[PDB]
Amino acid sequence: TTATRLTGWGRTAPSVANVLRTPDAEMIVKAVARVAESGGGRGAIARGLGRSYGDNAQNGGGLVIDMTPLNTIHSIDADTKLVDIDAGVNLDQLMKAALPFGLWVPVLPGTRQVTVGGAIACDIHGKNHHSAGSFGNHVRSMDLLTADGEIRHLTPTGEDAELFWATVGGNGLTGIIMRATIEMTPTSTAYFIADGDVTASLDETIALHSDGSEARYTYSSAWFDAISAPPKLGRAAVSRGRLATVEQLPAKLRSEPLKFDANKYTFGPIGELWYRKSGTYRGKVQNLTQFYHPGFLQYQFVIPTEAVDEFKKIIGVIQASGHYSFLNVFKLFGPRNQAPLSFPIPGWNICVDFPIKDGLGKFVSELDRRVLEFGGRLYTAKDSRTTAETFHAMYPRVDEWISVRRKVDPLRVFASDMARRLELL
Ligand SMILES: Cc1cc2nc3c(=O)[nH]c(=O)nc-3n(C[C@H](O)[C@H](O)[C@H](O)COP(=O)(O)OP(=O)(O)OC[C@H]3O[C@@H](n4cnc5c(N)ncnc54)[C@H](O)[C@@H]3O)c2cc1C
Ligand SMILES: O=[NH+]c1cc(C(F)(F)F)cc2c(=O)nc(N3CCN(S(=O)(=O)C4CCCCC4)CC3)sc12
Repeated sequence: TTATRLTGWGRTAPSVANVLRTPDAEMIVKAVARVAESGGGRGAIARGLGRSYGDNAQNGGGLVIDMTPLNTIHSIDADTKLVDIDAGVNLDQLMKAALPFGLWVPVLPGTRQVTVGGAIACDIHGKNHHSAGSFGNHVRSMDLLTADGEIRHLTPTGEDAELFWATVGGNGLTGIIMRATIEMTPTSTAYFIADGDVTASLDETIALHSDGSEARYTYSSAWFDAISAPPKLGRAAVSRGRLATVEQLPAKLRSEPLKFDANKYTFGPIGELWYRKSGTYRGKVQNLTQFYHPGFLQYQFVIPTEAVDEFKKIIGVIQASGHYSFLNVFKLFGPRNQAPLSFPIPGWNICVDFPIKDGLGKFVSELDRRVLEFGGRLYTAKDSRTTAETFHAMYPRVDEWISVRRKVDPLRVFASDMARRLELL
């Protein structure tokens, strides 16, 4: 145990906590039993690799259990497609161990430096959400250490389904996920076949994503112009694809198919042509880094699908705001799952990255308001400054969730800055 100052990736909202770090699960079981006996008393919260920007993995004046020591891969099985892994396993470790079995991590986020625990607790998503859903959809079982000190073996359709789906996306506030079983996606290669497309306006970007062409791709995302004024506003470089088969690989690659490996023109018409040519293509074979991985306030929201005029209004609001975001990711989500606090819903999702400067705070509070008004929501993994009232209206099943949480932790053994800020205890 060590008094430490914790922050999310965005290095904001620091608090000091007693960070327990042990590879012995039993010591984690005791640590919880010591907290549950001494009242709530600021409680405890699990931490993974600290990739949430927010305050969901910190607990000012309480216990923070570092789960990364507990990183044993117990088994992988290519016939069942199941991996059995401790919660502190990360998706890069997992991805590399699973490939020799013909198995693919079913949901990968923009970084592979996240733990399995954090992937479940934030119910993370990726470029294949419209074809695969989020991470919780592929969990077949997890062992949850609850406030009573018992370890419950939960399944998605068992008798404890309710607690299972409260843990999916429950930012650790139902207990510590010790271990889980995931169903992987079968693959014969570590490569993608990608199609690329460049649009010139927001209206075209929208139109490309509503042709029906998204149904031909399992992975899809886009880089998104949020600075340029209309008509350029919302032009995008779209990148869509599928996991390749061995047959579609070049000869050089079919022997190890599963192995993991002019500036004055830029803003002128010649730059426009180059960007469009380089960004337009078909059938390009790419490994994971090339396909998936090509001071600040990180902000992410989704607008339900039908509300397209509303989504266009929000992009216009951002462009006229005087806050310039260069690194913006756009994607059309597909169906949601049954976790009450799961962030993804079918509709228009986008991430923006704002330089911290005067007026930004108040401008993002207004963004919150328009996002809420238009039926959307923010992502806890990206947030540390929204209000409980805003969050509770964005998430109309919160009360349903809070009820489950109070049954399993009546003494508030599990707690985080986020839970206090967002009124989730
Ligand atoms: C560069 C970057 C790109 C990202 N891209 C994406 C993306 O494409 N899609 C997406 O959905 N997210 C994305 N994220 C967010 C990230 O995937 C999530 O925040 C994820 O939860 C981080 O995992 P972690 O192990 O770092 O968890 P932490 O940040 O350490 O913790 C996050 C939450 O998980 C809980 N938790 C962790 N381990 C356990 C456990 N064993 N038991 C119970 N609760 C636990 C914590 O209590 C906390 O509530 C990105 C983040 C960054 C920095
Ligand atoms: O956040 N919302 C997202 C939503 C999706 C979705 F919807 F498709 F699923 C996908 C992604 C993704 O795939 N990757 C992301 N990253 C964030 C930061 N960086 S960086 O910009 O590359 C780098 C920063 C510092 C130096 C300069 C460049 C690394 C990657 S975010 C993201």
